[PDB]
Amino acid sequence: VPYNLGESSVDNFTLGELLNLTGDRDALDQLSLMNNDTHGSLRLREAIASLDKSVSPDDILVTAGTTEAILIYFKVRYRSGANVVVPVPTFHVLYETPAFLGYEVRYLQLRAENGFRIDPQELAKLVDDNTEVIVLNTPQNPSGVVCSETEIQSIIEIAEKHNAEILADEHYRFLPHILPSLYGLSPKIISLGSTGKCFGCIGLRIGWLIGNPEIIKACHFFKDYTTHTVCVLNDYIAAGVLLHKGKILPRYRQMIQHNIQQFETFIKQQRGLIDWVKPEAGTIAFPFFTDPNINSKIVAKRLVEDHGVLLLPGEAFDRPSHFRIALGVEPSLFQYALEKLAIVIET
Amino acid sequence: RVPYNLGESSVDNFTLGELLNLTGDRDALDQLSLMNNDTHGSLRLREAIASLDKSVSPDDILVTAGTTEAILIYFKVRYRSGANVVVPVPTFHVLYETPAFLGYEVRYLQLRAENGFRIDPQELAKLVDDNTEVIVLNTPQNPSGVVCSETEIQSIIEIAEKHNAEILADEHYRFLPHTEILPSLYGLSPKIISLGSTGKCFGCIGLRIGWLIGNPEIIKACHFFKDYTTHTVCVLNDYIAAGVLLHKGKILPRYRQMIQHNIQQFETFIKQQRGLIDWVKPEAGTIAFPFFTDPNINSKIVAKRLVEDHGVLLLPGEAFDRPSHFRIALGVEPSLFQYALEKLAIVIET
Ligand SMILES: [Mg+2]
Ligand SMILES: [Mg+2]
Ligand SMILES: [Mg+2]
Repeated sequence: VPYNLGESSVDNFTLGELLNLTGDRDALDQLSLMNNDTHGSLRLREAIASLDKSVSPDDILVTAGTTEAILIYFKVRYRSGANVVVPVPTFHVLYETPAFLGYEVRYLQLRAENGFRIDPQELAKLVDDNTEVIVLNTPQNPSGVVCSETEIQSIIEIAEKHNAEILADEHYRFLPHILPSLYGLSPKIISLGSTGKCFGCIGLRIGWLIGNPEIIKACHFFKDYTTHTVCVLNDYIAAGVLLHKGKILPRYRQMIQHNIQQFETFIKQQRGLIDWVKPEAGTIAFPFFTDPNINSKIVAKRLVEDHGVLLLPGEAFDRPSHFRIALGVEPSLFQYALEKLAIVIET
Repeated sequence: RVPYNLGESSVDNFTLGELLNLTGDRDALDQLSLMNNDTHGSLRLREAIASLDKSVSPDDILVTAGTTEAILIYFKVRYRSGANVVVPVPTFHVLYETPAFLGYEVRYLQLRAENGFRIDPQELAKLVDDNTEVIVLNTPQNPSGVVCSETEIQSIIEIAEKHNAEILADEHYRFLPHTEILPSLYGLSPKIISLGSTGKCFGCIGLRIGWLIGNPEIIKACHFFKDYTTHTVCVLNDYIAAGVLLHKGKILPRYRQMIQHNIQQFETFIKQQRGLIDWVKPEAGTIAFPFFTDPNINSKIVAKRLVEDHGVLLLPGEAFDRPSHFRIALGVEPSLFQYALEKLAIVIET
């Protein structure tokens, strides 16, 4: 569809556009197509580590996207009778991969009436001594909510009291409306990051895991049975992306804030029919119809067939009144999408 | 990290620039969008893969990040409680260790140098029962280089079709026969799932491009579960691997030439060793699995002393539970191969 607002990545570069910003074009031809460093290249791991003082280049395992990292981590920490706590709505892999691996998945239902925020007392009611992982996706996909320092501190306290690790999916830390990594805040925190969603190069398939030496050694071992290594080419391009983030992220931040303002104007024009928890960071928002009778699936279907505008209906997150909309698109397409959405609402 | 590594199963790898000079794909890379690739792999790559055999259509192919991912996805989708897999060993460790991780009962079919590392049909039927879901068929074999004959293939198909077990045909090394490439086994029976890759044969193992070839239902099931391993492969690797296949005639003859020169060099080396060294002569692929005919020397300590004193790495046969054997790469420069043989003779003498 020409007006696709249903993705969680920003508008992607071409390879040539990206290399004109990173300067990495001439170095690519000398790269060897032998197997990459199995932890990821030092250049990429040092570029990742430079984002946070708490992170050293040896704490990092580069994976083929965070999807692979999620799989390897949950496999390593699996044991019979273990459970994972997943706040939902979130990226589906974060609860489906543990389920595939045999985990008992305990869902923490986040809701727009509570600002999609984690209540520590409701999380402590889900964590026991068999809880091995608490998933913490911040900034959140689809809400865009950033966990406050006190919510994090309460989660750290629940996790350290039950010896549960915290899987902090920090995919969207690069686009505040960068956010510091949670990796240093507690020994139980394992951090996930990626260039994909924030830098206009989701197709590079570069993610990383940050953890203590034993979880890194265990994840590195099992990666031999998923993809072995990531390509030196994607590795090298992703590293230059991070080292030149100042040529990429501010432009996307500017696009997102224009689209946030455009959606707030759209909220005023809809006069209470549309609301949202205003996002704090990332590439997406999760607005909702304030009418419990309208189903976003039927609005979205008419919008994509009659106008070619794609919004992700909230049923994909079991929130039928909501829909996710991409903020990292050109503001003209964003505004065009809202104007067609207003037409579907009016009729 | 040792400069004279003969312990790998890939051929000498290109730099990206060396490969692009052969495929002509350099100028096209800049226009590629970094959005998500086609989740089956690009049509350009799947058409290039499919063009290798009449039995293969572009819709039968799922591109993965190496065959390691395809192996994980395939065994996951086909797993059920109480299922077993039959794996001829020695073979690539992932082919039996990944099923073990997924809960399969792994039944090993010991391949043997006294039998030419060939599959015995009567010994395979004694391992396949009604609970066998997969029979692994690595041809050409890693580490032996043995190609399964036409009669061995039909006998395996008959054991598989009588117990309704699938055949996972790892055809990684079909591009380097010692015909231009070996024919795919995919069309030979509806139970055969084919795995292929450009990595080991084309000098670009680092691209991480593999593929699975199967019926529409296994493709759909594998495509679904790929969303939980890597989602998609990069459009850049996809594009380069397609050009590798479309220009295989500009790439493979050099490696075939290197391998046959090294096969001749090792045959001269066997004669110089006067019965101390033997092998099942490889028929295809990038590797050989020679052995010492002396039951007293341990190949692991020979390899240990060879790398420390000469910087030459051979893979000791203990890695395949064949202590008298060692694996040696044939897809290296013949000058480096000869250097390795001349230093291996020095370690042997003392
Ligand atoms: Mg640092
Ligand atoms: Mg516990
Ligand atoms: Mg064909």
